Amino acid sequence: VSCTGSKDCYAPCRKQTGCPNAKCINKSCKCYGC
Repeated sequence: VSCTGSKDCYAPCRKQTGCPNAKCINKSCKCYGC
């Protein structure tokens, strides 16, 4: 699920669980919360 930035990863982050902040890779997104 290739993303671009944290802000990009915020939408899936949220959708999934709702992490405080997120980390992103141009391969996939990374959540915290979860």
